[PDB]
Amino acid sequence: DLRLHLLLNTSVTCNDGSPAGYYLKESRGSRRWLLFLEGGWYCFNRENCDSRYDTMRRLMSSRDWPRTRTGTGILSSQPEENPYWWNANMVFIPYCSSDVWSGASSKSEKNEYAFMGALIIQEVVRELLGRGLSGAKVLLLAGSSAGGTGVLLNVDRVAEQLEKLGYPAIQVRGLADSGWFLDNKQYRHTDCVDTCAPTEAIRRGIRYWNGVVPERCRRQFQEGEEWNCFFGYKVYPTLRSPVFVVQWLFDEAQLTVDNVHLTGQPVQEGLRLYIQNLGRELRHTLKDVPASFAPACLSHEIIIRSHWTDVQVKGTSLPRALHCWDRSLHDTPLKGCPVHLVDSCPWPHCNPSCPTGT
Ligand SMILES: *[C@@H]1O[C@H](CO)[C@@H](O)[C@H](O)[C@H]1NC(C)=O
Ligand SMILES: O=C1CC[C@@H]2Cc3ccccc3N12
Repeated sequence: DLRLHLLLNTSVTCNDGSPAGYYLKESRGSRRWLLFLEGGWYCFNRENCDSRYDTMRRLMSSRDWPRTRTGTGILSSQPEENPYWWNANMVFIPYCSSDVWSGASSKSEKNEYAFMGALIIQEVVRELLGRGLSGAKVLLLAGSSAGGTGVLLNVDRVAEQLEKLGYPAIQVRGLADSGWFLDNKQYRHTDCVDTCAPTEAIRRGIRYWNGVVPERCRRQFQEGEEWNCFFGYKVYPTLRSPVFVVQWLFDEAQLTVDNVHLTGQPVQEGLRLYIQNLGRELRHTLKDVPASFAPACLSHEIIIRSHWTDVQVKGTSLPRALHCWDRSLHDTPLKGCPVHLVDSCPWPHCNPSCPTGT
């Protein structure tokens, strides 16, 4: 159980102006800190944000947040469920800014909603320093789905923040789960009334949120093209902090934005080739990502699932791969302790350890 703390700086808010916050479970005499970013899509204009406020309000507001949450998967404190970091200080940061953790805009006369995801992360880090983060040796910024993309957008800013605050000894690293998306062609193509492909949706989102992206990526793509930095394979090479990338080869959210709706009906040749080419393109974008875990499964998110230990690539689980990553970052590859684990087989569930969906 992680306990809720609403941000003392009440200028840093969820979409509706309620204070943002974080759930914390301390582990004294651990110098490891895990800050996890929740996911859950985004909204990018007044109408679809209003709709999200009606039926996904916990993703836009802290008014109804429970005072505790149970840590699961990598946020679990039992070794049985979390072989990797069970003894770490655990932080769960609710996603209530609907901006892929990129926003830096307050609710005001001109803005019905606040989009402060980038400032929320910075304020959580700042307020944690007085609760023991000042003594940290590693801060792993992790996240799933939109939170995984949020890791990529924010990990170097957390590193810069701690350096400017006087804590250059804290090693900041990133763990991006299910946030590595492709701006590929859709299987069936809509224009953009709502139908809005992620590239166009993000482009409008950045203007609506006052979204911010990592500085080196911003300098490459420049004014008007920042939406590019929301795509993992474009932003990752600009990053300096070590980042472990977890991505299903056949991610369900990727297939959704590709207008692929798998029906149980038989898969025709056109769709078969589309799905196989998606897996191949994902694999290709991970070729030069040394720390990665990419199983050939049709699924979405891994790291806060209670059975996240079950999936294996080439016989190595994700908790083991992350442990090997830890060893590789000690101050040359490790015998039998791999960190680059990308499936090569070409169809969902060709890996027998894939989640069953049960
Ligand atoms: C609260 O957060 C805002 C946004 O980051 C910042 O400008 C302001 O200085 C903060 N206030 C305090 C008292 O730290
Ligand atoms: O989070 C999510 C849900 C799936 C979409 C695709 C995408 C591209 C860039 C950033 C975020 C997201 N998506």
